Order: sequence, then structure tokens, then C-alpha cells
Amino acid sequence: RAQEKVLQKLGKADETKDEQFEEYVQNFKRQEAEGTRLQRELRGYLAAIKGMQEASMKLTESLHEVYEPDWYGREDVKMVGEKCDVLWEDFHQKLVDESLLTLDTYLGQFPDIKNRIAKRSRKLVDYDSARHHLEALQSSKRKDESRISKAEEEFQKAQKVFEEFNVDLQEELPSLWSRRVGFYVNTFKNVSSLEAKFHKEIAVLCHKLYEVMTKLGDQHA
Amino acid sequence: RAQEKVLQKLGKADETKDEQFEEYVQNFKRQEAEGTRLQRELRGYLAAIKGMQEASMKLTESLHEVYEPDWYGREDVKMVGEKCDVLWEDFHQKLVDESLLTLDTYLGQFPDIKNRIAKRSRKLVDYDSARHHLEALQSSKRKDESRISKAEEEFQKAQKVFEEFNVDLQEELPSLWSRRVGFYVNTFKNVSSLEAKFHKEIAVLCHKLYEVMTKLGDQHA
Repeated sequence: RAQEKVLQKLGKADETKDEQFEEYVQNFKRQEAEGTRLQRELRGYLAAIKGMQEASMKLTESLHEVYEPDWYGREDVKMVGEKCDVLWEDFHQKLVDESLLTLDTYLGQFPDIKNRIAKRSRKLVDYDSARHHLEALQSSKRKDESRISKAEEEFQKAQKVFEEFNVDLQEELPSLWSRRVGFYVNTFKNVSSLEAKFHKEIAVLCHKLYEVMTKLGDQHA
Repeated sequence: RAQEKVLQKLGKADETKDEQFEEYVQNFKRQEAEGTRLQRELRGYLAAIKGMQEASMKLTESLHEVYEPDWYGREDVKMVGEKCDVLWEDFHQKLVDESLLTLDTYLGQFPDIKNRIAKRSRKLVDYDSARHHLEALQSSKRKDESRISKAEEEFQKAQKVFEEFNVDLQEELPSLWSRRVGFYVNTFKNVSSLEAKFHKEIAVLCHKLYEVMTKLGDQHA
């Protein structure tokens, strides 16, 4: 350093880079909170799907139970009930195995990053301390070479250790932030495609039940 | 009566008719229990529909909230959410106003019938008692005309009062039992037709969401 003020300029640059990094961390926290909220709501949706499945089944069971042997369509009602339950079961399971699983694995990458952010902060405090200490030693009236040399080693090491954590996270945080859209797109492509298909397939069975009831009605006219 | 054994033969016929009536009452009880069970399950189904509606809405709300201004399709996502909620709202309400209301009114006819069945039983005990009493008076060693005449009036009245309740319920119970099928047919025609239509209409919106997500995905490719 010396009269080129190298370490002082280093500190200024480090501070500007750290301000940018704290902006990344704010986005990272927002991204985690958004993901966890989506997880809660997707889980809520799955539980509502299952509730629908079960309530629908009981309803068709109760119809099959009031049926008389002579009534048209008893076996068709049973089959409608069975096929509908399979549709619900598969729809729920495919949502679990796609959108939910993918979201859980996406969220699974956050705790390790949070731990390395924590380590980076601590290592920055050590690096900051070593830089200031070296600056002080280099500007003193007494010039103690053995003392300065050791402070140089300590500064070089603290810097290396900090920058290891820093350069990785400087890459990883904005990249993870960028992947946000692809993650939401794929989650909702999965939800919407499975649901579209489910609604189309179950309509066929609703129509079959209507048809059976029409014929039962006609039989008893 | 006298030596033609009129009152004794009357009692035999009354007993055979009463055995048939008790068979009607068993069916009536079964019919009420079937209806109440169907009411419970239909209510359960409606509550599951509402749960689905609400859980679906939160899910789309959370998507709209993560959206960035530059992202394709923000207004389309909002509109999908709004239109889906209207579909759910109307589907639930039409089920309330048709199948549920109709079932509630159908079940509403049972308590008055149960009360008249109760009255009939009591009036049958009085009628039974008056018939036996008249039989006893008519066969006695002492023939007391003023006594017999009064017992005749009491028998005639108790019979009239019983038969008022009896002939109505003898008509109403099998008729109500016969209406069972039409009631189940109309309940499930309503449920299945509304659901078929709902599933068809909401599939369109699921496809719209998939389309928007596809274009959002493409935009960020």
C-alpha cells in the first residue's frame, strides 16, 4: 500500500461491493418468502382437492346404497363412482409428484445458502479488521517489519477466506433470483395442465351419471 | 253385531290392515333416514366445493403477487383468477338453490307425517278399546239398552276418529315412498348437470393459464 493509498481504496471498493451484495440478500429473502407462501397455498390446494375427492365419493356411495335391484343403472352408478375416484386420486398424486415435489426441492436449496451468507458476514468482519490493522501498522512512526509482515499474512488470509465465500454467493444469488420465473412458470404449467385434463375427463363421467339418471327417471315414468 | 260375529271379524280385518300399515311405517323410517344421510353428504360436498373455491383463489392470488411489471400476462392471470372464482361461486350457489333446497323441502314434509302417525296409534288404542267394550256389553247376561247404546256411540266415534287418520296415511305413506325415485333422480340430475357444465367451463380457464405461462416462459427464454 503506502503512499498510493492502496488499502484505503480497497476498503472503498469492498464497501461498494458489499452494498450491492446486501441488495442481493434482500431479494434472496423475498424469494424465499414468496416460495414458502406458494408452498403453503399449494399444500392448501392439495388438501382441498383431497377433501373434494372424499366428499364426492361419499355422495356417490349414498346413491348406490339407496338403489333398488330393479332400478336401471345400478352398476353404471358404481362404475361412475369408481372411475371418478381414480381420476381424483391420480390428479392429486400427480400434483404431489410434480409441482409440490419440485417446489420442495427448490426451497431445499435455501438453507445452505443462508448458512454461507452467515459465514460470509463473519469473514467480512475479520477481513475488515485485518485491513484496518495493516493500515495502522504501515503508517506508524515506528516501522516494525516483523510486525507488519505478520499483519500482511493475516490480511492476505482473511481476504482470501472472505473472497472464497463472496465470489460464489455473488454468482449464486443473482442466478437463483433469475431462476424465479422459470420456477413459477413450470409450477403453474404443471398445475394448469393437470387440472385442465382432469376437468375434461371428469365431465365425461358427470354426463354418464346424468344419462343414467335420465333413464332411471324414464323407467319410472 | 250379535250372532253374526260382526265386531270380531272387524277386529281381525283391522289387525291385518294394521300389520300392513306397520310395514309402511318401516319404509317411511328408512326413507327419512336415507334422505337425512343424503342431506349430510350433499352438505359435505358443498362445503368441499367452497373449500376448493377458496384454496384455488389464494393460489392464483399468490401468482399474481409475485409477478413483475415487465412479465407477460399479468392482467391475464388476474382475469383467470376472477373468472374462475365466479365459476366456483355460481356452481356452489346453483347447487344450494336446486339440489339442496329441493332436498330440504322434501325432508320438510316428514315431521308432520310423523306427528299424524303418532296420533293414529293413540286413536287406534282408543278404537280397539271401544270395540272390545261393545263386544263385552253385547254378549252379557244382563242386556242394558241404554248402556249398549252409549257404548255404540263411543265405538262409532272412536272408529270415525281413527279412520280419519288411517285412510289419509294409508294413501300418503306408499305415495311418498313411490316418490323416492323421482326425488333421487332429480337431485342427481341437478348435481351431475351443473358439475358437467362447470368442469367444461373451468377447463377453458386452466388452458388460458397454461397458455399464459407458456408465453411467459418463452419471453424469458
